[PDB]
Amino acid sequence: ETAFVEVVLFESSPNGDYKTHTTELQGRFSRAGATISAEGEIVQMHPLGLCDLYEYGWVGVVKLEQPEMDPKPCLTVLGKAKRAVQRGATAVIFDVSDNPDAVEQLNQGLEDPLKRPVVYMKGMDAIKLMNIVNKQKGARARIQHR
Amino acid sequence: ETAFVEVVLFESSPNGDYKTHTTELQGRFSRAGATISAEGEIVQMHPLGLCYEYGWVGVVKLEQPEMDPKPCLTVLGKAKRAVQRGATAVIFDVSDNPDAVEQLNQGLEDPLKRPVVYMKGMDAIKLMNIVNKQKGARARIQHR
Ligand SMILES: [Br-]
Repeated sequence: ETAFVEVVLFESSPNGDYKTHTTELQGRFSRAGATISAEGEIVQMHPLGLCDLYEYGWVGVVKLEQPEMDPKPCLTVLGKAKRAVQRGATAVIFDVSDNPDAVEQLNQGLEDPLKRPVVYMKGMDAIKLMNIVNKQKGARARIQHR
Repeated sequence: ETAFVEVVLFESSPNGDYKTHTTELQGRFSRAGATISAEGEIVQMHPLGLCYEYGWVGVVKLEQPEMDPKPCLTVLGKAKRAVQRGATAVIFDVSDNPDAVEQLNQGLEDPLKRPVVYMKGMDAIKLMNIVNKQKGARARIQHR
Protein backbone atom coordinates (compact mmCIF):
# COMPACT_ATOMS: atom_id res chain seq x y z
CA GLU A 1 0.00 0.00 0.00
CA THR A 2 0.93 3.72 0.11
CA ALA A 3 2.27 5.53 3.23
CA PHE A 4 1.35 9.13 3.88
CA VAL A 5 4.35 10.24 5.93
CA GLU A 6 4.09 13.62 7.64
CA VAL A 7 7.33 15.22 8.91
CA VAL A 8 7.12 17.76 11.70
CA LEU A 9 9.64 20.52 12.48
CA PHE A 10 8.83 21.77 15.99
CA GLU A 11 10.09 24.90 17.78
CA SER A 12 9.12 25.92 21.34
CA SER A 13 7.93 29.42 22.27
CA PRO A 14 9.56 30.89 25.44
CA ASN A 15 6.51 30.30 27.67
CA GLY A 16 6.41 26.54 26.90
CA ASP A 17 4.04 26.20 23.94
CA TYR A 18 5.12 24.78 20.52
CA LYS A 19 4.88 25.95 16.88
CA THR A 20 5.10 23.62 13.88
CA HIS A 21 5.85 23.39 10.24
CA THR A 22 4.71 19.99 8.98
CA THR A 23 5.49 18.48 5.64
CA GLU A 24 3.67 15.77 3.79
CA LEU A 25 5.63 13.06 1.98
CA GLN A 26 4.82 9.71 0.41
CA GLY A 27 6.37 6.24 0.44
CA ARG A 28 5.18 2.64 0.30
CA PHE A 29 4.65 0.10 3.06
CA SER A 30 6.80 -2.92 2.19
CA ARG A 31 5.94 -6.65 2.18
CA ALA A 32 8.41 -7.17 5.07
CA GLY A 33 7.03 -4.47 7.31
CA ALA A 34 3.51 -4.41 8.71
CA THR A 35 1.02 -1.98 7.23
CA ILE A 36 0.02 0.09 10.28
CA SER A 37 0.36 3.74 11.40
CA ALA A 38 3.20 5.16 13.62
CA GLU A 39 5.01 8.10 15.07
CA GLY A 40 8.31 8.90 16.86
CA GLU A 41 11.54 10.98 17.00
CA ILE A 42 13.71 10.45 13.96
CA VAL A 43 17.18 9.04 14.37
CA GLN A 44 19.21 9.13 11.16
CA MET A 45 20.96 5.78 10.97
CA HIS A 46 24.06 5.45 8.90
CA PRO A 47 23.37 2.26 6.80
CA LEU A 48 26.59 0.78 8.24
CA GLY A 49 25.36 1.92 11.69
CA LEU A 50 23.36 -1.33 11.87
CA CYS A 51 26.24 -3.80 12.39
CA ASP A 52 24.64 4.17 21.61
CA LEU A 53 21.27 3.57 23.27
CA TYR A 54 18.15 5.28 22.03
CA GLU A 55 14.95 5.78 23.95
CA TYR A 56 12.28 3.50 22.56
CA GLY A 57 9.87 3.97 19.68
CA TRP A 58 11.96 6.16 17.36
CA VAL A 59 11.85 6.14 13.59
CA GLY A 60 14.96 5.15 11.73
CA VAL A 61 15.75 6.89 8.48
CA VAL A 62 18.53 5.20 6.56
CA LYS A 63 19.54 6.34 3.12
CA LEU A 64 20.87 3.29 1.22
CA GLU A 65 24.22 3.57 -0.69
CA GLN A 66 25.23 3.00 -4.30
CA PRO A 67 25.39 -0.81 -4.24
CA GLU A 68 29.10 -1.04 -5.25
CA MET A 69 29.91 0.82 -2.01
CA ASP A 70 29.01 -2.26 0.10
CA PRO A 71 30.00 -5.45 -1.82
CA LYS A 72 29.82 -7.78 1.21
CA PRO A 73 27.17 -6.12 3.40
CA CYS A 74 27.12 -6.65 7.16
CA LEU A 75 23.38 -7.32 6.68
CA THR A 76 20.68 -7.61 4.04
CA VAL A 77 18.59 -4.42 4.08
CA LEU A 78 15.88 -6.70 5.63
CA GLY A 79 18.38 -7.59 8.36
CA LYS A 80 19.07 -3.88 8.88
CA ALA A 81 15.33 -3.40 9.24
CA LYS A 82 14.71 -6.12 11.87
CA ARG A 83 17.82 -5.15 13.86
CA ALA A 84 16.52 -1.57 14.14
CA VAL A 85 13.37 -2.95 15.57
CA GLN A 86 15.25 -5.06 18.10
CA ARG A 87 17.08 -1.83 18.96
CA GLY A 88 13.63 -0.42 19.48
CA ALA A 89 12.53 1.54 16.46
CA THR A 90 8.77 1.91 16.37
CA ALA A 91 9.22 2.28 12.61
CA VAL A 92 11.78 2.46 9.68
CA ILE A 93 12.18 4.60 6.55
CA PHE A 94 14.62 3.69 3.79
CA ASP A 95 15.78 5.96 1.00
CA VAL A 96 16.31 3.69 -1.97
CA SER A 97 17.07 6.50 -4.46
CA ASP A 98 20.52 4.86 -4.78
CA ASN A 99 19.63 1.14 -4.51
CA PRO A 100 16.32 0.16 -6.15
CA ASP A 101 17.19 -3.53 -5.61
CA ALA A 102 16.24 -2.81 -1.97
CA VAL A 103 12.70 -3.03 -3.24
CA GLU A 104 13.05 -6.75 -4.18
CA GLN A 105 14.97 -7.50 -0.95
CA LEU A 106 12.24 -5.77 1.04
CA ASN A 107 9.23 -7.22 -0.74
CA GLN A 108 10.33 -10.86 -0.55
CA GLY A 109 7.58 -11.87 1.90
CA LEU A 110 9.26 -15.27 2.55
CA GLU A 111 9.65 -14.59 6.26
CA ASP A 112 7.00 -13.72 8.77
CA PRO A 113 6.77 -9.96 8.23
CA LEU A 114 7.81 -7.50 10.96
CA LYS A 115 5.08 -6.12 13.22
CA ARG A 116 6.10 -2.62 12.25
CA PRO A 117 6.08 -0.44 9.17
CA VAL A 118 9.24 -0.78 7.17
CA VAL A 119 8.63 1.93 4.60
CA TYR A 120 10.72 2.71 1.53
CA MET A 121 10.82 6.00 -0.29
CA LYS A 122 12.60 7.41 -3.33
CA GLY A 123 12.79 10.12 -5.99
CA MET A 124 11.76 13.50 -4.64
CA ASP A 125 10.04 12.65 -1.35
CA ALA A 126 13.27 11.08 -0.18
CA ILE A 127 14.87 14.37 -1.10
CA LYS A 128 12.50 16.57 0.84
CA LEU A 129 12.88 14.08 3.68
CA MET A 130 16.70 14.37 3.92
CA ASN A 131 16.30 18.10 3.03
CA ILE A 132 14.58 18.49 6.38
CA VAL A 133 16.11 15.58 8.31
CA ASN A 134 19.57 17.22 8.34
CA LYS A 135 18.26 20.76 9.15
CA GLN A 136 17.50 20.62 12.94
CA LYS A 137 18.13 18.61 16.13
CA GLY A 138 14.77 16.78 16.55
CA ALA A 139 12.06 15.92 14.01
CA ARG A 140 8.99 13.79 14.64
CA ALA A 141 7.63 11.44 11.93
CA ARG A 142 3.97 10.73 11.69
CA ILE A 143 3.09 7.76 9.52
CA GLN A 144 -0.49 7.02 8.60
CA HIS A 145 -2.36 4.50 6.49
CA ARG A 146 -5.49 6.62 5.80
CA GLU B 1 -15.21 5.38 15.82
CA THR B 2 -13.38 2.86 18.02
CA ALA B 3 -9.89 3.91 19.19
CA PHE B 4 -7.50 0.98 19.36
CA VAL B 5 -5.05 1.92 22.05
CA GLU B 6 -2.09 -0.40 22.52
CA VAL B 7 0.33 0.02 25.47
CA VAL B 8 3.97 -1.04 25.48
CA LEU B 9 5.98 -1.75 28.63
CA PHE B 10 9.60 -1.71 27.51
CA GLU B 11 12.63 -3.24 29.22
CA SER B 12 16.29 -2.77 28.23
CA SER B 13 18.55 -5.83 27.80
CA PRO B 14 22.34 -6.62 27.67
CA ASN B 15 22.57 -5.96 23.90
CA GLY B 16 20.84 -2.57 23.91
CA ASP B 17 17.80 -4.47 22.64
CA TYR B 18 14.29 -4.07 24.12
CA LYS B 19 11.63 -6.56 25.28
CA THR B 20 7.96 -5.69 25.22
CA HIS B 21 4.64 -6.43 26.80
CA THR B 22 1.73 -5.02 24.80
CA THR B 23 -1.65 -4.54 26.34
CA GLU B 24 -4.46 -4.19 23.87
CA LEU B 25 -7.24 -1.79 24.82
CA GLN B 26 -10.05 0.25 23.30
CA GLY B 27 -11.76 3.64 23.41
CA ARG B 28 -13.59 6.15 21.26
CA PHE B 29 -12.42 9.00 19.08
CA SER B 30 -14.15 12.15 20.36
CA ARG B 31 -15.42 14.86 18.01
CA ALA B 32 -13.20 17.55 19.62
CA GLY B 33 -10.28 15.83 17.93
CA ALA B 34 -9.26 14.25 14.70
CA THR B 35 -9.88 10.56 13.92
CA ILE B 36 -6.27 9.50 13.12
CA SER B 37 -3.37 7.54 14.61
CA ALA B 38 -0.69 8.52 17.19
CA GLU B 39 1.86 7.46 19.63
CA GLY B 40 4.35 8.73 22.13
CA GLU B 41 5.38 8.20 25.68
CA ILE B 42 2.58 8.50 28.12
CA VAL B 43 2.52 11.50 30.42
CA GLN B 44 -0.05 11.48 33.23
CA MET B 45 -1.74 14.85 33.87
CA HIS B 46 -3.70 15.58 36.96
CA PRO B 47 -6.97 17.23 35.83
CA LEU B 48 -5.98 20.40 37.73
CA GLY B 49 -2.55 20.06 36.05
CA LEU B 50 -4.00 21.86 33.02
CA CYS B 51 -4.74 25.28 34.64
CA TYR B 52 7.89 18.02 27.73
CA GLU B 53 9.44 16.61 24.63
CA TYR B 54 6.89 17.33 21.84
CA GLY B 55 4.83 14.30 20.80
CA TRP B 56 3.52 12.94 24.15
CA VAL B 57 0.28 11.31 25.05
CA GLY B 58 -1.45 13.05 27.83
CA VAL B 59 -3.52 10.72 29.95
CA VAL B 60 -6.00 12.42 32.25
CA LYS B 61 -8.26 10.56 34.65
CA LEU B 62 -11.24 12.81 35.28
CA GLU B 63 -12.94 12.94 38.70
CA GLN B 64 -16.37 13.21 40.32
CA PRO B 65 -17.84 16.46 38.94
CA GLU B 66 -18.66 17.83 42.44
CA MET B 67 -14.93 17.77 43.31
CA ASP B 68 -14.32 20.84 41.07
CA PRO B 69 -17.53 22.97 40.90
CA LYS B 70 -15.94 25.99 39.19
CA PRO B 71 -13.40 24.47 36.77
CA CYS B 72 -10.48 26.66 35.68
CA LEU B 73 -10.88 24.91 32.32
CA THR B 74 -13.40 22.96 30.32
CA VAL B 75 -12.44 19.34 29.49
CA LEU B 76 -12.31 20.76 25.93
CA GLY B 77 -9.89 23.40 27.14
CA LYS B 78 -7.90 20.64 28.81
CA ALA B 79 -7.54 18.72 25.56
CA LYS B 80 -6.66 21.88 23.57
CA ARG B 81 -4.06 23.13 26.14
CA ALA B 82 -2.31 19.71 26.10
CA VAL B 83 -2.03 20.00 22.32
CA GLN B 84 -0.62 23.48 22.83
CA ARG B 85 1.99 21.78 25.04
CA GLY B 86 3.09 19.33 22.34
CA ALA B 87 0.65 16.55 23.01
CA THR B 88 0.26 14.39 19.97
CA ALA B 89 -2.86 12.57 21.24
CA VAL B 90 -4.93 12.99 24.46
CA ILE B 91 -6.57 10.11 26.32
CA PHE B 92 -8.95 10.98 29.20
CA ASP B 93 -10.72 8.53 31.48
CA VAL B 94 -14.33 9.52 32.01
CA SER B 95 -15.13 6.69 34.40
CA ASP B 96 -15.97 9.02 37.30
CA ASN B 97 -17.36 12.01 35.30
CA PRO B 98 -19.65 10.87 32.46
CA ASP B 99 -20.93 14.35 31.48
CA ALA B 100 -17.49 15.24 30.08
CA VAL B 101 -18.38 13.00 27.15
CA GLU B 102 -21.23 15.30 26.05
CA GLN B 103 -18.94 18.32 26.25
CA LEU B 104 -16.28 16.67 24.10
CA ASN B 105 -18.75 15.64 21.44
CA GLN B 106 -20.54 18.97 21.01
CA GLY B 107 -19.20 19.87 17.55
CA LEU B 108 -19.75 23.65 17.75
CA GLU B 109 -16.00 24.05 17.92
CA ASP B 110 -13.79 23.19 14.95
CA PRO B 111 -11.87 20.01 15.79
CA LEU B 112 -8.32 19.62 17.04
CA LYS B 113 -5.84 17.93 14.76
CA ARG B 114 -5.17 15.20 17.27
CA PRO B 115 -6.82 12.07 18.46
CA VAL B 116 -8.88 13.05 21.54
CA VAL B 117 -9.65 9.60 22.86
CA TYR B 118 -11.88 8.88 25.83
CA MET B 119 -12.11 5.66 27.75
CA LYS B 120 -13.86 4.15 30.73
CA GLY B 121 -14.83 1.06 32.70
CA MET B 122 -12.46 -1.85 32.41
CA ASP B 123 -10.21 -0.64 29.59
CA ALA B 124 -9.22 2.48 31.53
CA ILE B 125 -8.79 0.34 34.59
CA LYS B 126 -6.12 -1.62 32.72
CA LEU B 127 -4.75 1.68 31.37
CA MET B 128 -4.29 3.34 34.79
CA ASN B 129 -3.10 0.04 36.26
CA ILE B 130 -0.20 0.37 33.79
CA VAL B 131 0.57 4.10 33.93
CA ASN B 132 0.98 4.09 37.69
CA LYS B 133 3.35 1.09 37.72
CA GLN B 134 5.96 2.09 35.16
CA LYS B 135 7.93 5.26 34.71
CA GLY B 136 7.49 5.25 30.88
CA ALA B 137 5.10 3.49 28.47
CA ARG B 138 4.35 3.97 24.71
CA ALA B 139 0.71 4.63 23.76
CA ARG B 140 0.19 3.44 20.26
CA ILE B 141 -3.22 4.81 19.16
CA GLN B 142 -4.48 2.99 16.12
CA HIS B 143 -7.29 3.99 13.72
CA ARG B 144 -8.48 0.87 11.90
BR1 LIG C 1 21.18 -10.32 7.07
